[PDB]
Amino acid sequence: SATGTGLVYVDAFTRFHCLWDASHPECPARVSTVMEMLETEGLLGRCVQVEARAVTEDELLLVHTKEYVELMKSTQNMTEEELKTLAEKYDSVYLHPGFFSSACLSVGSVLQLVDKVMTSQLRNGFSINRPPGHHAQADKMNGFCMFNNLAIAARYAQKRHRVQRVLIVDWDVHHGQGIQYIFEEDPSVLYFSVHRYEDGSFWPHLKESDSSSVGSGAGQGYNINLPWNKVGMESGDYITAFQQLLLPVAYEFQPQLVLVAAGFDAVIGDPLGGMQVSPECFSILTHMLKGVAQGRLVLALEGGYNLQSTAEGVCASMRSLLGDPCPHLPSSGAPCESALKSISKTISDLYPFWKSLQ
Ligand SMILES: CC(C)[C@H](C(=O)Nc1ccc(C(=O)NO)cc1)c1ccccc1
Ligand SMILES: [K+]
Ligand SMILES: [K+]
Ligand SMILES: [Zn+2]
Repeated sequence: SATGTGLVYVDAFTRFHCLWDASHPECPARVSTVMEMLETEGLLGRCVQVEARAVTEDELLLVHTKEYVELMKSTQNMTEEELKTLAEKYDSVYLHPGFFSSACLSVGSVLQLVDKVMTSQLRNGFSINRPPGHHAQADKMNGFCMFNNLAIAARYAQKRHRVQRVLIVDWDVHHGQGIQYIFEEDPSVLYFSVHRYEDGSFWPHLKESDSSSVGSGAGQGYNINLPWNKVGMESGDYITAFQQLLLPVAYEFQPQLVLVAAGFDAVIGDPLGGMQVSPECFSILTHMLKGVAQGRLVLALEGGYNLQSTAEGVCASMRSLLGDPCPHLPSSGAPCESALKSISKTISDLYPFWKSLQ
């Protein structure tokens, strides 16, 4: 219904895994545990089940090159040896005979929710999809990603639904450099990423993940990086960043759709992220994004590798999508010194482009 929260999940999302590393963190259990907890918590039944669809070539070509799409399509017929040889041409990816099919459904799941939200058939929605997308680039896989789910969804919203301005909020612990690159010169898609950085020590080790990368050309000012340079950030660090930096800019930008790269590798317990964000924080962060774009908010799963922590973070976000009052958080909400240093530096780099920051 018009006030409902959509949810997309298909079994195909479990039908690929790393053939040569049984301990690989990006695994089918990521999504099945999310679905099991959504059901256990009674949240799944409160959502509107939305069918997935496979992305089309023309939709992929909004972001990706024809040669790359064709190469990825050809992986469905490769032997394990051929898949490994190709995967090793990229940074931090594996391949599997079912990867391409699942990746196409992963993109399409987001597009389905964009359709329902933009036409007011639903208020908001969440795709419980893998593979993730935010590292994928125009002509290459990267960081467990084949196709850039949210970058495609943003250009799709603009082409099909005629949206003028899209905000992408990326709270995964990693920098979505793929999204940054795709929209580098584009003022119609504002990209905000908060991520572990540690002066480049943390993957993907890019100079352009620092706050000095503000976009270029017509896009100058429309790329905002908030790099953390110490581990152990908590809910108060994220909430403060949203209150001091993201919300003022978002209201000035006046987006017509908000897409969230909803990774949960910053949650306490993640084996890679190094952060200490409570899952309940994501109820608050989700709530803080519902006040722009008429609440037209679509979350899509990115990273998050502790099965329980990621499922808890998804559930906390879903409670806010469904309109349940936010929980009290035990901490005061005050940030640590390192977080404040990062927030202040990002504001210093972005102030020449946002009246709300001056
Ligand atoms: C070697 C290490 C640097 C690498 C790695 O951590 N990659 C990586 C990339 C993206 C995300 C993510 O969640 N992005 O949003 C998470 C992890 C890796 C590769 C294979 C098996 C384990 C670890
Ligand atoms: K991020
Ligand atoms: K941009
Ligand atoms: Zn991540």
